This record gives sequence, structure tokens and C-alpha cells, in this order.
Amino acid sequence: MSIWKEAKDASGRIYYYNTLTKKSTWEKPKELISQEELLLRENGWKAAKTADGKVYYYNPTTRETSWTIPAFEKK
Repeated sequence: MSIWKEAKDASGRIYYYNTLTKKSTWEKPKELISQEELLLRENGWKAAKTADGKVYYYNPTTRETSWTIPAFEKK
């Protein structure tokens, strides 16, 4: 549902904070990495990165290119 969130530290450092248990972290937990991957599949999207660490998603069926996971409303 929504157990993790993205916040900025005192120096603007990006860290993922769990509000369900009020815990803090900096590395995306597998459950947070396994969901987006599961939405990708359903529509036919893939995730990859560039030489500059640029994360880009593309659809091998329509040859589409997006710089971020397309919004997937409640199916």
C-alpha cells in the first residue's frame, strides 16, 4: 500500500522512511523494488540504467521511452 516514503535530510539527503512502523532507511527495500517491477510487467514496461546511472524505463512492444514509472491507477 504505502509503507515507505521519500524524504529529504537536513542537508537534502534522499532517504526512504517507513511511516507504518515509523522506521528510517536509505536503501530501497526489496518489497519497494518488487512492486514497481510488478506494475511494469502488467503493461509491458522494463527498467534499466544508463552509463550516467540514469534510470530509464522502456516498452519493447511499442518502443516507448519514459524517464519514470508511468502512473498506474487502481486497476
